[PDB]
Amino acid sequence: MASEVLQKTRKINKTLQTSGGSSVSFDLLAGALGDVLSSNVYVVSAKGKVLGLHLNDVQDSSVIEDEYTKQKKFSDEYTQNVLKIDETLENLNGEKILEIFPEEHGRLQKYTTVVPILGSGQRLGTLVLSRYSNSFNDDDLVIAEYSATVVGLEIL
Amino acid sequence: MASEVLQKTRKINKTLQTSGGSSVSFDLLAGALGDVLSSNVYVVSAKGKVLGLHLNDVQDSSVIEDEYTKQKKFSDEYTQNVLKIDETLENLNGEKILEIFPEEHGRLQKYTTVVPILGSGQRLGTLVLSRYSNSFNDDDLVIAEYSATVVGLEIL
Amino acid sequence: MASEVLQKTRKINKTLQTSGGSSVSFDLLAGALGDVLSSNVYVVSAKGKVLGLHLNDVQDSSVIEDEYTKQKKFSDEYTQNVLKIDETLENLNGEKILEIFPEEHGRLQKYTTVVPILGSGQRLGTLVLSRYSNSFNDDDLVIAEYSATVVGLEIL
Amino acid sequence: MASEVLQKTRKINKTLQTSGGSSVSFDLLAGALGDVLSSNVYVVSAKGKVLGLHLNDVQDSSVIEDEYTKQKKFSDEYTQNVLKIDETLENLNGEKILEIFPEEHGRLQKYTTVVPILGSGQRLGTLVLSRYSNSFNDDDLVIAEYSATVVGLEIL
Amino acid sequence: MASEVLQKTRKINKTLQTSGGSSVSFDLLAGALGDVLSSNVYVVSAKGKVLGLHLNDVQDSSVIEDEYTKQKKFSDEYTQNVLKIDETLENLNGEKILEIFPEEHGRLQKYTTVVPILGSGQRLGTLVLSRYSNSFNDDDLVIAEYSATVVGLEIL
Amino acid sequence: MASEVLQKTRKINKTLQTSGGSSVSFDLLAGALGDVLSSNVYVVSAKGKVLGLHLNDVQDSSVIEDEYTKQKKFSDEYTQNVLKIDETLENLNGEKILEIFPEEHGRLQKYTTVVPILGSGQRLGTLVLSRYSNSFNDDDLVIAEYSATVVGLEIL
Ligand SMILES: CC[C@H](C)[C@H](N)C(=O)O
Ligand SMILES: CC[C@H](C)[C@H](N)C(=O)O
Ligand SMILES: CC[C@H](C)[C@H](N)C(=O)O
Ligand SMILES: CC[C@H](C)[C@H](N)C(=O)O
Ligand SMILES: CC[C@H](C)[C@H](N)C(=O)O
Ligand SMILES: CC[C@H](C)[C@H](N)C(=O)O
Repeated sequence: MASEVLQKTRKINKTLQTSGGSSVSFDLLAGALGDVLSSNVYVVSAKGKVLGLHLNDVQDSSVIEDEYTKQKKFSDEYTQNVLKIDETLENLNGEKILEIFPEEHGRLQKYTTVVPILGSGQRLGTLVLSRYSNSFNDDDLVIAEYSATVVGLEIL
Repeated sequence: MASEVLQKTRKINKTLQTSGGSSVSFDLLAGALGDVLSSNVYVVSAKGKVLGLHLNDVQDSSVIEDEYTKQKKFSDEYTQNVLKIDETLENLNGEKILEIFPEEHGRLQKYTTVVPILGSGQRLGTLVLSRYSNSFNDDDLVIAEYSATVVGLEIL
Repeated sequence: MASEVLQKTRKINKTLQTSGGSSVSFDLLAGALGDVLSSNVYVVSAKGKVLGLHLNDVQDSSVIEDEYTKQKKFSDEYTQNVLKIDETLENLNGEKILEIFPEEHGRLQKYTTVVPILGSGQRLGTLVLSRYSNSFNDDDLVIAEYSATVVGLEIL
Repeated sequence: MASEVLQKTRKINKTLQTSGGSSVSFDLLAGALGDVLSSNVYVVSAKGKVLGLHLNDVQDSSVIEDEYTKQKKFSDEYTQNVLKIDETLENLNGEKILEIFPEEHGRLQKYTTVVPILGSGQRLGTLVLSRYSNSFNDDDLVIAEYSATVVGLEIL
Repeated sequence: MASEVLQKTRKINKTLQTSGGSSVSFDLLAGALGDVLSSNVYVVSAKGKVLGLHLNDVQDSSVIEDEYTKQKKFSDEYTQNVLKIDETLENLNGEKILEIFPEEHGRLQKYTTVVPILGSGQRLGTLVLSRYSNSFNDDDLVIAEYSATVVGLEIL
Repeated sequence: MASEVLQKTRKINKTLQTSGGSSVSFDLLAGALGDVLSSNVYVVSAKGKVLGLHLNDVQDSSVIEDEYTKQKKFSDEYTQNVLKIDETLENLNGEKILEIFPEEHGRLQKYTTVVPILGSGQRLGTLVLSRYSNSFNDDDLVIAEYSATVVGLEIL
């Protein structure tokens, strides 16, 4: 059996070899968006990694922690489904939400907008915004779309 | 009075011009370290921002949220105090803790280690580790000092 | 006296040793702004360098050529005056224009908006937009200010 | 219909999602070469975009502005034709020119040199030099080829 | 025939076009490792380039020079064989060395450790450590593995 | 006293915290230059470190290994003295060599050229080229100077 200090080194190095210990985080942008829009905000990489998060409604989170790697992500199905949206999809509600996010069966009154994140004309991730009561308008789409473009510039 | 959309744009742009809306996070590394050392782990930039966090003992957290900017940080006092430590300070306990972390009245019954984070021989931050019951030993310090070294490689 | 090839090599290398002989250009963004706002657009570094330019009204250009590099720039007075402006100045018209841009003598019926370009809370340049006939509104400011912010992210 | 502000935002974002709205200008280098060679100098990406320009003879420019982006470029013909040259071609004069540059109809007395720009063993671009009266010699080629090689270094 | 200056310019440029005339080196890390492990240390890219080297025992080096690129490297068979090793291989000694390194016939008394270098869960290279007399222990492995991991962070 | 594993980790980390363990080598450019010019070539940072080396005449190397690190450098006297040269110094020979390189007493028949390496208006290092029998001519200087400028661009 490897010595304890070598086993622990190996666990740290697996974490490193996977990620660089270091992740880019758009939590500050997601929070500002969340505040202005009173919304759950997810900044999701194309591979499904949650790079930024703000929860207005903590009970409604679709974030899952990878049991093995501890990395915050969307499910495999959620990850794939958002990539099928190639232009902004606004005000998804109520049963139509299940076409894209099948596990939303208590949350179908919500308005959800999905914004592709593109950098150098490539699909790099997705911005997901969702709230109760009030549909998003075009002013909200301005903010959402330029924020997504900014993420794209920072991940590119 | 500015239109609602211009007011919200200006909020987003304050977040962006400040941070971008981006940050480097060391939560995965802090989690692995916290796991293998059974410790509270804080990766704290030179200016006090908490870039990586793991809480083994959640009630003992010394993180505060900035009112105005929203960021996780140490207090000015804590921020300045950890910069006075220029080499690894291991197993700070019980009343000596108060020199560095004065708000520790109830937890002088812990072992706390402070490790400078250096990159290109410049002080970029500080790694703080704290736990109950067992003092840190030299194997623990190997893990902690190489981890701090890695953080410094990734901020630099 | 050095051979002609060596003299010419030396001149080229002076250019390379200074700059590379490379700069960053925002002409693509300045063109897109200029199109959507029907304006003359200048992206000006803090030191006075015109990094992006679009002319809707070619006759009204304030661009001058640096004697010793042919680099496009603002005059020293224009350069220093725009740095004194620390927030968006919208719809500068007609004679107040002269407080900032003193050589605007047959162009005072123009509307000019001046947007600081900030990155990481630092002043890195300025965006200047000018057009005839129609004042800028708050929607125009949204576009101007988020474009200025993007420049700040790309220079930073 | 999307609101005006949203449509303009979307135009700005297409520019950014594309290019960012940023380029890298070899105008400085082109100018230095243009000066020492008394030449029109074109630094042209593999895809035809004019990244640097100096005009000793302004009437003779082959630059066109893209109808949409307004980006300076060579025609599709000129762009594809320069990629047919895999080694330096010096002193193209006046009937061999029609094979590569067909719309040089009155400029057949000119001496034109085409130098591939190579970097990390890929063809990244082409440097085009042209002047009247004086053929280019091997000293000129030294200057031109190292300059092309440095562009190759700075795109790569 | 090209003038001599041109021909020599073209040789230099072929090196600059290829590599720049630059590599990333890990000699300083290899030297620190070789000192605290009294070992020959090889930092080897997956393609076989020797990026870092320290020789405690100069006569035993396996480094060869590529005739064309000039780069230090391992032989094709050494290169391919270390890539088959997917976990740390500790204390290769005796005849078994020959399964991995077939040219070690005068040197079978040595102990060799082979550590994969991984970066973002991809195989980027290999760390090779070798010495006489003393087997490597677990503390040696800690140092070797975290050093390998840091190479991976720096090549990634 | 700290455990052996901790003391060795601390040595490794001093190397890392310092440089990364990483550095940039100009060995490939130095080899290309020492081949075209049949010369010893040293690419030397402003602080004296040998970044690139080629030896046509191995016995005449002025490289020393740092007593502690073993890092390759010039002596402090050589390091100081090259920075007193602000323009190319060509064909330093025979007793004058000693004003700059005082330890050259068996090597006074050589021709040595010293080229400042400049990048973004700063003195970054020095290129030193040395050979028996033939003085350097202006063509040699072209190659040296442009190669120095390229090192400048790559360190900068
Ligand atoms: C990603 C699906 C939705 C938006 C999420 N469950 C929420 O309501 O926040
Ligand atoms: C930062 C001071 C100490 C470490 C902290 N309160 C803890 O026990 O986690
Ligand atoms: C810089 C001053 C103004 C904006 C400029 N002359 C123009 O009208 O385009
Ligand atoms: C690109 C073709 C030639 C070179 C160009 N029209 C010139 O004379 O400048
Ligand atoms: C790569 C094989 C071994 C390790 C090498 N010959 C040495 O003894 O250093
Ligand atoms: C740096 C001094 C001289 C150049 C060196 N000893 C050589 O002959 O290579």
